Amino acid sequence: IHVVPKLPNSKALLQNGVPNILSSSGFKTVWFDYQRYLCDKLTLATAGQSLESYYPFHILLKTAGNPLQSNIFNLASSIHNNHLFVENILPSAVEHGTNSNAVVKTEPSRLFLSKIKDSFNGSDWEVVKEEMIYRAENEVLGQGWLFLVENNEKKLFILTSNNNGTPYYFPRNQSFDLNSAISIDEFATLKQMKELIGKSTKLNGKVQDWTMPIICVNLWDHAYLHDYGVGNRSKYVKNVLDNLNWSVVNNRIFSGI
RNA sequence: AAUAUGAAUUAAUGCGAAGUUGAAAUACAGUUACCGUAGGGGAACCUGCGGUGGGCUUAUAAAUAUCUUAAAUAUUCUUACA
Ligand SMILES: [K+]
Ligand SMILES: [K+]
Ligand SMILES: [K+]
Ligand SMILES: [Mg+2]
Ligand SMILES: [Mg+2]
Ligand SMILES: [Mg+2]
Ligand SMILES: [Mg+2]
Ligand SMILES: [Mg+2]
Ligand SMILES: [Mg+2]
Ligand SMILES: [Mg+2]
Repeated sequence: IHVVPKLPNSKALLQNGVPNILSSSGFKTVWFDYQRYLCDKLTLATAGQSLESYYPFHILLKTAGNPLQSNIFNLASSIHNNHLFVENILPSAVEHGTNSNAVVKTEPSRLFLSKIKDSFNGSDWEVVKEEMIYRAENEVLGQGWLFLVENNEKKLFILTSNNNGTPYYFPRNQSFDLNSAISIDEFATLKQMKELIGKSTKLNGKVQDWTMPIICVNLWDHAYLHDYGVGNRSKYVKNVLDNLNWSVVNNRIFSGI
């Protein structure tokens, strides 16, 4: 059985929500309700099978290449992504419930701001945030996820997913919406991706992708509607990126010590 | 008539030494042995008929074998997680 993880300072979260982003009702929808909804569906889908003993991140990797397990993949991807989003927007990862700590001033580290300049042609963090808000509004028509990811070449770049798209495995990033029209450049990217997946010799037709997320923003209606409303998702993404917990985001960047 | 004794006369058998004529039995003993019975032969034995195993249970291949996430996941784990 997959159970909803306990969050630090949960009593505060159920009373005052997440300050500057979500209210108490908004956080109950995104985490206490939706995370319960996802975990229960995952348990029903995976109970009695070998996947029941694996964590959601491992389930999505195991099932990423199986077309008829997409339902399990979607549930595992959503569960992992939601706790990636709830973790970097959380007031404090440490449990100051008995310490009553009200001073958590987290700021981008030097390694993060050095990789931002290197990967974005000298752009500042503030400018990159504006590009992230723009990318979300023009690339994610409906539900999806906004990620700041790091690849095998030490370069930070921006990835957007439609519905439950994993950042780890490029064949399942779901960054192109094929319901609408696509340019020849987008079709080239899809055609090149298909060729890479066909070069793999494995009988499971799986490739190696070492991309890892650094920041996760939930773009689903379960996270913003109640507090911002239809059409105000760009005001929601702005608040999230301005109130990130950088103790978690800094720890996601590999240092090598 | 019985019992006992001796008895002309006559039958069976044991042991002892010790050669002779064969080689019947014990191994598939060189023809499986033996049981009952009959006939035959210097001698053991041979032959016929049925029976027995205390002789053959001593018994030992015409072969062909299959698909799900090989791993950022199993393989590690030291009373921890829950
Ligand atoms: K004889
Ligand atoms: K006889
Ligand atoms: K006879
Ligand atoms: Mg003779
Ligand atoms: Mg003889
Ligand atoms: Mg004989
Ligand atoms: Mg004769
Ligand atoms: Mg006979
Ligand atoms: Mg004999
Ligand atoms: Mg015998």
